[PDB]
Amino acid sequence: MENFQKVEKIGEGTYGVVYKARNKLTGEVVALKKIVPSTAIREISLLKELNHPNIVKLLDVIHTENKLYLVFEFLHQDLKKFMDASALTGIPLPLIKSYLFQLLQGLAFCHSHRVLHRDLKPQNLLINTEGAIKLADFGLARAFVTLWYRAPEILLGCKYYSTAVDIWSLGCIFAEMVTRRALFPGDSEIDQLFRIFRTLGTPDEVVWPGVTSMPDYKPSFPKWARQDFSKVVPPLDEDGRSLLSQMLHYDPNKRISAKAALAHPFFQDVTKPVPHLRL
Ligand SMILES: CC(C)c1cc(-c2cc(N3C[C@H](O)[C@@H](O)C3)ccc2O)nc(N)n1
Repeated sequence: MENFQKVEKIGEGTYGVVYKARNKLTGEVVALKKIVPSTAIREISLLKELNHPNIVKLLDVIHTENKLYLVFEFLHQDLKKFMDASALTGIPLPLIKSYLFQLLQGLAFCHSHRVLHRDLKPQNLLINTEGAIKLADFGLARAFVTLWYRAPEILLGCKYYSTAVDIWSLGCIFAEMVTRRALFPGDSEIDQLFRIFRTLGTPDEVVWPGVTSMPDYKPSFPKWARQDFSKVVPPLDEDGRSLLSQMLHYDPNKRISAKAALAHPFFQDVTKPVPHLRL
């Protein structure tokens, strides 16, 4: 640890405080993460091999007296700040398409390695000036406040959810980049659920087999009618609405996978434009 010097507080975290720091020896700039069980130790220790260009690289792990530290590669900005910095004009679709494309590449990689992020949000999606976007905090959930990106199966008490939960979160985020407003802004677990129901229609056995046998499912749930999808993410084109719709399928097994998503017609004319940041 005494191989670092804190440049400045960058942001609080789910499990700890995050710091920008310079490796007193290599002078390199890194993102320090201050977080114990050996399982967690092994668990996060495995992540180090989980390398991909769209996954924020985990440089090292430093466990000292209960004090666990995670060294990560540093990027200058998250997607929440980027979205706010552009709220008035909104992100140019080409960039939205490229970002969603790269994120699907990163999810495809983790998922194949039987890994899930479990908690995707604008805050754990970092960007650089080059036009690339990466996934941060992958694998941390299994090792150990917003519900806006939480998949419905999770909210329904299912304790054995699949990689599909990440896809749902990404779909939610995709909608958010297009509308400049969060798709399902819940302020409680049930409120989160009712907002999903209000937009996608209260699920039943027809669109989601086994849905009613689920843990927190209640027959007393109000019955909201599904809303024509074109009122949800306008003016996203039909290819986009098509892809988004499959990412938001109720039935986790039906919900489109990252790999399949990477071949949707929506990405046919995808590119890699550079955004404009002000560091
Ligand atoms: C826009 C602002 C939020 C930000 C975040 C980061 C930044 C953020 C993270 N995090 C910490 C969380 O656990 C994970 O969800 C993302 C990691 C490295 C960073 O450089 N770097 C810069 N320059 N600016």
